[PDB]
Amino acid sequence: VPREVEHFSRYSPSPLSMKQLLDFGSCERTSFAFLRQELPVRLANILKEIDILPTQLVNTSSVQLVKSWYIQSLMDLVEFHEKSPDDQKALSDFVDTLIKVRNRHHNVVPTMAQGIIEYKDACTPVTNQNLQYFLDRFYMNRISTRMLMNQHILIFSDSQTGNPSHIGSIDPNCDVVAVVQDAFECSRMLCDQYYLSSPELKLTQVNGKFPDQPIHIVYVPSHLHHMLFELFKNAMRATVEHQENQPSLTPIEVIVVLGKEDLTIKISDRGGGVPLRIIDRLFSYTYSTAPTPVMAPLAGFGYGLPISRLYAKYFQGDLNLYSLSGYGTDAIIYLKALSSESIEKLPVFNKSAFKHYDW
Amino acid sequence: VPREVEHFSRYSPSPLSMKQLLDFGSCERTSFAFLRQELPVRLANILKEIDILPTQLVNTSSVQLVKSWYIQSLMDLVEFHEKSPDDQKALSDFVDTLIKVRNRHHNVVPTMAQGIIEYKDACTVDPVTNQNLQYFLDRFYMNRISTRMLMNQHILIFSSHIGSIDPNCDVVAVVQDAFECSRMLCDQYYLSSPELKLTQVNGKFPDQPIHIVYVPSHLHHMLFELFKNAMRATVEHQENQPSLTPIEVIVVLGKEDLTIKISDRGGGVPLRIIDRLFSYTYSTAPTAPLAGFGYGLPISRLYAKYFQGDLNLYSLSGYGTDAIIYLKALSSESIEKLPVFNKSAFKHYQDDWCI
Ligand SMILES: Nc1ncnc2c1ncn2[C@@H]1O[C@H](COP(=O)(O)OP(=O)(O)O)[C@@H](O)[C@H]1O
Ligand SMILES: Nc1ncnc2c1ncn2[C@@H]1O[C@H](COP(=O)(O)OP(=O)(O)O)[C@@H](O)[C@H]1O
Ligand SMILES: [Mg+2]
Ligand SMILES: [Mg+2]
Repeated sequence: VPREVEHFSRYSPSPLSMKQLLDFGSCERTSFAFLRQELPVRLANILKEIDILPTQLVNTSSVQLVKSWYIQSLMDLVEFHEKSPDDQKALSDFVDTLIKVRNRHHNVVPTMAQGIIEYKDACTPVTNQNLQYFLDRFYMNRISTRMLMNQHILIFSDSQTGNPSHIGSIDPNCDVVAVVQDAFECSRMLCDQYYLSSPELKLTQVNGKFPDQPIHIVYVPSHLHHMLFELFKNAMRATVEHQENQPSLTPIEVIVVLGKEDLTIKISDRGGGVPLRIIDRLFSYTYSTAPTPVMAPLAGFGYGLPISRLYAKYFQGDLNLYSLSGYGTDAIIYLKALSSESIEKLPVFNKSAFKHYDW
Repeated sequence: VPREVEHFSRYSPSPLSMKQLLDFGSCERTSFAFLRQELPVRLANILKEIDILPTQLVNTSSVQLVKSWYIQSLMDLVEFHEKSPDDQKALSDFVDTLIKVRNRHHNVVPTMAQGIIEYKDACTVDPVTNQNLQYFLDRFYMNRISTRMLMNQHILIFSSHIGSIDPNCDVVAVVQDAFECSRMLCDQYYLSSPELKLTQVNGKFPDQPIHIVYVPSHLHHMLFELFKNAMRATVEHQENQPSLTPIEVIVVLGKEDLTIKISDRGGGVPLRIIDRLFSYTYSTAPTAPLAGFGYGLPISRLYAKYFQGDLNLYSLSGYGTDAIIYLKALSSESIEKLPVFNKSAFKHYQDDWCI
């Protein structure tokens, strides 16, 4: 294990709020001084956990690649530790470095998943509670490093400027309903290619906080779109498959509610539901009632739920599923409505994480 | 720490399924032999647990009462260990003893709740002690639910339904009844109440009435409490309105589960606060009103969990709330969920993500 990994893994990650991230964008030098230290810390924390995995998983070519990428990215970043933030060439080189790290890490999620599959096909995955624990942490860690680097790149690079209306990747006036409708349409296009029919959307909105106004919050619309798209793929598959005997499809019903503290989105289907017994299983990485695909897939890799939940929890939200077996399912996303309360939820490698590994 | 309590606490509770209770309910000697052993075991297990509680709690006159009642009952029941199952008189006497016990235990829940209120009002309670008090009270009340269930069944059978078990519990009729009980209370107190909009779906046997094996009084309790809650939230959030949004309920029978969802538009609850709702004591009402005691949610969820179902609440803050009960549909899977005083419970009485 390189000395740099051992060192930087001694620190805890420092979580930021969305409010603070929205302020990257209101000093380059301060964001450089922070990130040059924080990205190594977060890479080093997760690399210590990678080292603890089962030998037969850690030795897959896929995990060895992710480890080699993470270690290179840490080194790339530690090379900036001697530079002055007043050094304008250093700042420029730093943006180019984050662009290289971002491009290098582009296929981390699939690569890790692939390794997880080889392991499964050769040894164990859904009944291994340490692997479930690891993957929530690893993938949350990836969400958080990609969020921080992208914020710096999209505000400070010459060439990658993101949506002119966003601050980095954050929309300070995120049109929640419009994101719902867009993710619904994305899901619908895929569902049509699998079934030649898809349910319609019936949507209702309640602005409890500012009555009769458009619902907006400060949010990262790519993360919100991901959660909704995944829950809609699941609702559409459930609905079509359960109603294949019927002349028409029940709509998917969505309600979006803005209250004082929370933004809540409930997605209700008449897709026949799930036994309460298996609800927890559903949020297990790789768990799916569909065959694992080889390769435009609607279902079967078993990532939609646990990953969508990570996105909701990342800024102190949550995602829950309540089902009525024999009828249908309610999926519910909760997001904090205040940017000052939307604080990164980060894994830390410490005694208590290590130990993790009457009625 | 009497001897008999230490002795019987060494056994672990023997959980029964609802099917067992039907099958042994449709031989009095067998029930007698079973219960004169099993009741002392359950009483001794919870007694040993009472002893682990904080001193200022255990020494309230309330907890001292409960402890003397439970000890006295264990002793009354241990006295039948010297009698014969084939003995018709001992059989009669045992039923009478179970009636005494039931009478003696009649005020256990308010006496325990009184003990807790006193302690929390009087004493500083650190986070960990509070957590332990929740864990203890869930276990203590579950243990009472279970002993009352066993003793009632022997009393009703030996002194259509099999004791307190209905083998064709008309789920919807219990819903309607629990709704009307709540409604009467609501009308009397707020002068108005929401209507019920009820839907049912038999996924297991389409278009047939929904019946499972259940204990209707337990189902009634859970529904009555959840409806009180939904009615108060509706009326209070809609206090400036010409009329009230109904409370909508759907009853669904699937293969493994019976599910009942109760939906209100009484304004919801922030996610922050949802877990706190289930704390014994916790109420947004001041100290007849529908609310105040802060027992509806935790106690309903014990009834639900007792035979391996569950009770969950999810809310859209600013809009309204859904409460959901899940019951097992198969009587063989409806098995008592019982606390046991073992080294793992003991450890439970005794950070990897950043804050
Ligand atoms: N709305 C729903 N209705 C019924 N079953 C669902 C629903 N959402 C998810 N599921 C079940 O949970 C499983 C896992 O979902 P997910 O993690 O999205 O993986 P995948 O879609 O690849 O199966 C699904 O395969 C399905 O069995
Ligand atoms: N349907 C609901 N809508 C809004 N708040 C609710 C609802 N159900 C319960 N609550 C909150 O949970 C609290 C506790 O409920 P409970 O444990 O039933 O005690 P109590 O009814 O005596 O307050 C209530 O005081 C209320 O604040
Ligand atoms: Mg999916
Ligand atoms: Mg109540």
